[PDB]
Amino acid sequence: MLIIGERINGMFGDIKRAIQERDPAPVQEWARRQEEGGARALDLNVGPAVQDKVSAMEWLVEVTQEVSNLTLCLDSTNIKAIEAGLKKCKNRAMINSTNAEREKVEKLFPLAVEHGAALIGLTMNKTGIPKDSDTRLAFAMELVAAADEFGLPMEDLYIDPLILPANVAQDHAPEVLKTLQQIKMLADPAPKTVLGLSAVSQNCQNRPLINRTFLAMAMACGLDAAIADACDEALIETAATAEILLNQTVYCDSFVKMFKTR
Amino acid sequence: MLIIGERINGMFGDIKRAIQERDPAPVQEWARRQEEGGARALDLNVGPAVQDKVSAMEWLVEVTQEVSNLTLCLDSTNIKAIEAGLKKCKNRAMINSTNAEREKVEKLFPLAVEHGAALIGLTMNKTGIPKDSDTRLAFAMELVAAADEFGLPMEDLYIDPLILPANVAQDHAPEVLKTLQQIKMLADPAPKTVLGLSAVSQNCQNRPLINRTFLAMAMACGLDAAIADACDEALIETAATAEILLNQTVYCDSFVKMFKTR
Ligand SMILES: CN1c2c(nc(N)[nH]c2=O)NC[C@@H]1CNc1ccc(C(=O)N[C@@H](CCC(=O)O)C(=O)O)cc1
Ligand SMILES: CN1c2c(nc(N)[nH]c2=O)NC[C@@H]1CNc1ccc(C(=O)N[C@@H](CCC(=O)O)C(=O)O)cc1
Ligand SMILES: [Ca+2]
Ligand SMILES: [Ca+2]
Repeated sequence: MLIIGERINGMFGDIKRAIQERDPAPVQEWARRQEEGGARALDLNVGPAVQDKVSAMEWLVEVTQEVSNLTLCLDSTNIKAIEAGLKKCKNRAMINSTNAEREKVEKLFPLAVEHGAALIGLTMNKTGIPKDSDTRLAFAMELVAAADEFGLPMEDLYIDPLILPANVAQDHAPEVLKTLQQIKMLADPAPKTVLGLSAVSQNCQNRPLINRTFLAMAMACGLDAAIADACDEALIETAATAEILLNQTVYCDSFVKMFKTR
Repeated sequence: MLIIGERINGMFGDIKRAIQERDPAPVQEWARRQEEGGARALDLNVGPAVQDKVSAMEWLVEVTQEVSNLTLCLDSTNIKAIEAGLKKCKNRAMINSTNAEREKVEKLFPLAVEHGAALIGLTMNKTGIPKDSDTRLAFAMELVAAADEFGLPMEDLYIDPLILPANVAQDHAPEVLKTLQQIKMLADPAPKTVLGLSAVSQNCQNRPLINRTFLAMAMACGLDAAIADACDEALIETAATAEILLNQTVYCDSFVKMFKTR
């Protein structure tokens, strides 16, 4: 399980201000803390508030790699900002993301290959986020074929079925688990899977509990990565424990510690 | 998710003495505590220490139903003990258990049917516990066929893949999840599944964490019931959260309390 730190996101007040005032301190501190928690990748989202998003992404990249060697997950719907971020990246990167829309596929897949970066693909297109697992799977397969079409190693493709809040979109959770399981059954080399975990508990009571529980469930269905709260110790425990229960990581009494220091 | 209180088991020192001394207090207290925790079924195991296991099982049934209306899960390898127990039960019972051995099947399935009781079936026989999910599933299918043969409603059949410690039999864990998953399919009306959860963390560190992490993972694979620590609040939280994430129970802010007071 690859935990992709979610905190460096412009939606958060302290990050929005840091980006605006170009104050590296807050961002660099969240990079450190998240890595200390066990994250091995860092999601970098400038947010919708900042004016120049291209320049902002570049900045987030430069200030972050100054204090971290972790993989940078460039999170933005602005492809120009993504490209700009990649050109500044000193370490392996992740593109977050592309969807099944053909127009975006032919821009992001080649872009991912050009930079040897990982690519996150959402199971959806202009038509919207499908509920039924069969439809989500269909989009996933289109992404799979795309990885082969453009020469992207299947292992660098992370398919995201898009989890939603369990209190107002509850019927989506099981459809997500089913999609992940179907994707897990694909032949070698099979693609990977990811999820913006925290969305499952939006507006719910005891979000950490919901987050933990779903992470464990998702991992049982093949989940390989999760953009989530790397500073949530209980969550990190689950990640570590889940790997053990899937026999992905050999057991030892300090399995939690080993996960955070590997 | 049906939590079957595991605590009234002769292997525990206090229960062993209570049975040997015929002191109802310890047993009745544990019965009430487990129900309050959220259990809706109580496992009753006289343990190996007591000499007369048939009258010990009758006693457990007597002192327990005296204070509890909960379904009683008669846990014994001695069929005479199970029979004597069933005859003492005033409420519907559960039989734990029968394995896939034909000789055992033709005695227990008819016994469960006669008493209108639930029956637990272990995916194993005289050759032992199969590690590979293929063989676990093979025995699971025999049990399903036997239920049809003897007239046991498929919903009263709980198949147990038999989980083992994650520190010495770690490769069994993923096989158990796969088996549960394949069982979840088969054909409607599909049978139910159960597990002696606590075995997964035996002799491990951070046992509660390992238990609840696996419970969640198991539930995503269709687990229906679990013999476990109904007095472990964190375990109960996981069960309640898992039902929500599978859309088996409608979300509401106090879903945990609702699960417990259900
Ligand atoms: C849509 N999510 C997502 C993605 N990328 C992919 N590939 N998939 C996804 O599902 N990128 C962004 C987001 C994941 N990150 C996050 C980050 C924070 C919160 C969150 O819980 N935010 C708080 C904000 C609190 C504040 O404003 O101070 C919230 O309550 O909404 C959720 C998901
Ligand atoms: C084999 N388990 C089991 C079953 N029935 C079915 N169908 N399936 C199962 O896996 N019945 C009994 C047991 C379930 N109950 C339990 C009860 C206690 C512990 C446990 O953790 N015991 C302690 C011993 C504590 C003491 O002796 O004081 C241990 O660490 O071993 C595990 C499972
Ligand atoms: Ca996987
Ligand atoms: Ca089931």
